[PDB]
Amino acid sequence: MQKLTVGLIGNPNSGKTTLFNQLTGARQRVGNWAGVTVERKEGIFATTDHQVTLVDLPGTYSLTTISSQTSLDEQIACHYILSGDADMLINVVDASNLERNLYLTLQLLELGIPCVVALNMLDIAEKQQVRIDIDALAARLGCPVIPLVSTRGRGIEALKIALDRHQANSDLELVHYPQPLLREADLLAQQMSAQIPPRQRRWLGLQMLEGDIYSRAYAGDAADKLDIALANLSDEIDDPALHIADARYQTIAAICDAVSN
Ligand SMILES: Nc1nc2c(ncn2[C@@H]2O[C@H](COP(=O)(O)OP(=O)(O)O)[C@@H](O)[C@H]2O)c(=O)[nH]1
Repeated sequence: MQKLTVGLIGNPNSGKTTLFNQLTGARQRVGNWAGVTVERKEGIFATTDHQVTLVDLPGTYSLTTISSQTSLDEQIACHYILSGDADMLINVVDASNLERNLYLTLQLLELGIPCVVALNMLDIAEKQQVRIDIDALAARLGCPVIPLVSTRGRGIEALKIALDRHQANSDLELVHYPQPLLREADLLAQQMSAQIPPRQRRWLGLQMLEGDIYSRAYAGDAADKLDIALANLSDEIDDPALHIADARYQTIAAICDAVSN
């Protein structure tokens, strides 16, 4: 029995609290994110091989801020995910709004954090005549995808086995970004703290290029973005932030269509 730290993440209203309580029962403590007002719930449970600490993370639709005035809430889950204190994540997805929920899902697989998706609200999706091919969705995301109805407590056991068994998401060419954006995101990548693993480094350069406000603080060379963007003014010219998003959205668009009836 190894101790294992899992983060619980999701868009707001994906049924994350329900799930938190199904997993931890009465064994949960209420605290706050360090130096701040936002509440940090955390609790515990045991699968066949791990004694897990589950750390609830604030709802967010996206990790990336292109923006100024988002929130403190939405801005903290990035920070935690990137710190490494979590060994794997549970991604709570509202099956009834897949395409919209998968933006966040897809940023996490791009970060590379081991990840199991809790496809929650399978009953709401049926009531809307939405059928989803789970096996197919897992084959496209590269990570387990486990069916849930948190209200009833359906799937909690399979969600746990999944966590016992999953180690590493499948290594996938998920989003096709245009080459110049990549070339700069690696330029930006390769001049950053070596503790930060290579995928995450890359991901952050993409984020920097895209406009992310609070990403500049992990880089150690944002002294250096202004020139990345200029070297691009020729190439995938007008708008890096457009083509960056577009590529993720087409990815998620294609997935959703492969797999929803
Ligand atoms: N019908 C249905 N409702 C759910 C399911 N999961 C959570 N809910 C309900 O969805 C609403 C959102 O729940 P909550 O856990 O607070 O969402 P959170 O903000 O994302 O934590 C609540 O009324 C829950 O009772 C589910 O699988 N099916």
